[PDB]
Amino acid sequence: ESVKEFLAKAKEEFLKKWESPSQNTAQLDHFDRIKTLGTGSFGRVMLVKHKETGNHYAMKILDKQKVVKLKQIEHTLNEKRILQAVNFPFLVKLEFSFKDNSNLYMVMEYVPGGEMFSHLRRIGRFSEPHARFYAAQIVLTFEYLHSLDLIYRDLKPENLLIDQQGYIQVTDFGFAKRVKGRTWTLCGTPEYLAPEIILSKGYNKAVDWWALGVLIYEMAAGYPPFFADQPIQIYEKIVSGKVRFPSHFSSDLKDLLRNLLQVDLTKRFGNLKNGVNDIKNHKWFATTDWIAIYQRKVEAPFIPKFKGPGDTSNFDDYEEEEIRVSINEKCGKEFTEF
Ligand SMILES: NC(=O)c1ccc(C(=O)O)cc1
Repeated sequence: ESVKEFLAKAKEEFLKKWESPSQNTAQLDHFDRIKTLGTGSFGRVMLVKHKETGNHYAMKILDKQKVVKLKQIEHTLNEKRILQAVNFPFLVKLEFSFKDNSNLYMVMEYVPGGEMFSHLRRIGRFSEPHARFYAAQIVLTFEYLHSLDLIYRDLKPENLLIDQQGYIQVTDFGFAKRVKGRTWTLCGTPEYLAPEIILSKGYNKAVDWWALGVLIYEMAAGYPPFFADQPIQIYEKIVSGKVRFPSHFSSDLKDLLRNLLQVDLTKRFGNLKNGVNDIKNHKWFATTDWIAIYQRKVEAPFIPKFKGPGDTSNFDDYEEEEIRVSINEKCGKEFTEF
């Protein structure tokens, strides 16, 4: 009942913000630009500093014309409407949002420890306790999101940032969607796609639990389970129903992963009658105190090394490009609700 009442309140609070979203809560000239932290085909993330408060933020800047051309309109509206409505310890917080003639802006908390991916690749692989600490945070986060009828759809090591306490913050809601039944869009990253996405089926929240299986495997092995040189080869391995486990994996880990990496979505852990509890009660998680993780009372496996809230040393170097704002409004109609 404690969990039921927690999730009921969580849904109430989400729905109030979902139905009446915040809009236009800052503007670009309130910020100084510091450094580009990441870049893609239609957007970038920039470390910025608020000129009045001195606080640092990660500002995601999306070019409206490129969002339209790459068919990401609905996805970008999803991302902002969801982010302004959610609240969970392991989700990066949206602090402000706004738009101008050229761009959409989501001003997020800055997480200076960098991507889990960087740390994983530095050290090679995580021990099972270390992987389990991060995995438990994802389990709770998906329990939260799924209870709100949200599917995340972009789990991968690059999207898990490590905070100043060594805990995970999930970023990038670009593929997240409120889905009460099924959905159909081809999205994600190849190594993490569930078979039913590859096969163009109407799919549901079970794809997130598949992706958790991939993530746990990659954390504990150092490489993902369906690895191959080209996407088509990855996809063939994903749909095959076969996975090879390193001998160093524990039997408990292998058993959990066989149940998460279950090709038949109707037999996949997280999607059975007991829902998330088949995962939370699995022997691989027997040492996990779920409440203590939620309350951030567990000592983390490591604290990232950084000098302060403005340190960018855990992120990498990109060409610094202009944030140009056209004299004419672009795509105003498409982004009216942002
Ligand atoms: N909230 C952040 O600190 C944050 C940092 C980097 C990125 C990226 O490179 O996409 C995203 C978010």
